[PDB]
Amino acid sequence: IVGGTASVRGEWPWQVTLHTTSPTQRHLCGGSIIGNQWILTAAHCFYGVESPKILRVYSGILNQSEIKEDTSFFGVQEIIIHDQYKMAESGYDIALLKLETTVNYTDSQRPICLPSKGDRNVIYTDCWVTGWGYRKLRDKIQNTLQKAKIPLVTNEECQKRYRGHKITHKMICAGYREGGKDACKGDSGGPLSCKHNEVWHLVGITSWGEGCAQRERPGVYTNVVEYVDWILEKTQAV
Ligand SMILES: C[C@]1(c2ccccc2)C[C@@H](c2cccc(-c3ccc(C(N)=O)cc3C(=O)O)c2)Nc2ccc(C(=N)N)cc21
Repeated sequence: IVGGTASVRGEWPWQVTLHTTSPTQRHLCGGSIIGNQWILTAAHCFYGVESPKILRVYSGILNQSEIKEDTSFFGVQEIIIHDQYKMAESGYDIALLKLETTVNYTDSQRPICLPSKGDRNVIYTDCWVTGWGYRKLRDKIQNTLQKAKIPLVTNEECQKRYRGHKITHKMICAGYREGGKDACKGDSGGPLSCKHNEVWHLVGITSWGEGCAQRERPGVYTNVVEYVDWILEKTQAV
């Protein structure tokens, strides 16, 4: 996250850090708790990941330094990638991780509400992007979870900023016309959370952009409302 600040412990209880074990243990991508055995993340985070066996999900983490070999985590039983996914820039940058065990909800770890089918009409004014990603271009994974308040922008306005690309309605953009605040490398899969009627909702999933936090280049997110049926299909399967 560029131009944001250190989070407070327990501020984003749905935020997870998705780690890989092979080659070495490290943070791979963000994610969100959406069910007691479900993580909503981005499909591009699995490029080259040949097995769910090398994955570890950590919830209730503020600092990456909290994670050692003795730290409790959730194993990944199944990686569910949208079957229309080709690449981040073309859309369908969404995936579901079925966890091996149940997440027991606490004040440190609980789920974020998915948007409503009637919430297509709503205008969100308080949207925040969070993650352990880069705060600058050539950087490293951050220790402390970072946060930034970013305004949502219309599809038409986002299309004007992305000549040569096709901003689909399954995409949602957020950014300041002068830049300065955005998600960056390492933040993918993580949430774009909007508070509406004192209720937080998972509006977006960090996906792509042109560099990070540049002027007239708002970050592109997976538009969660447009995937509620797909999510229910995968999670509520008989
Ligand atoms: C386009 C892109 C970008 C372009 C130019 C400069 C900086 C970033 C890169 C894209 C991407 C694609 C494939 C892999 C990675 C990746 C690699 C390593 C690790 C790791 N943990 O070591 C994590 C990740 C991860 O998936 O973040 C990232 N993700 C993204 C998301 C949001 C914004 C944005 N500005 N809103 C920009 C970007």
